[PDB]
Amino acid sequence: PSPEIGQIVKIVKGRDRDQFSVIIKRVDDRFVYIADGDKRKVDRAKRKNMNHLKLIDHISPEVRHSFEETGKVTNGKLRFALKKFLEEHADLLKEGE
Repeated sequence: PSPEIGQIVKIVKGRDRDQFSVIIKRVDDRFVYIADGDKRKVDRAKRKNMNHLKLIDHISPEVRHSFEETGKVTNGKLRFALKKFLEEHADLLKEGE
């Protein structure tokens, strides 16, 4: 599948390995930029090779809308997009420490 703006990823390799993030820009199917609005704010968005990310089947239409209409997204909107993902999977994640 082709990485999408607003799509959740799990980071496979990098500083924030094993954390969740959001794709906010796509160069192509090989390189994207990620940010989570928290550990990595939009002003520090990071170019990633897709080999170092796992695409998750969750896409935020609100993040996509913000980019489509204005070319940017707020940190808080990214945090909320990730929160909705976490809510859906809370029972999978609740034993995390």
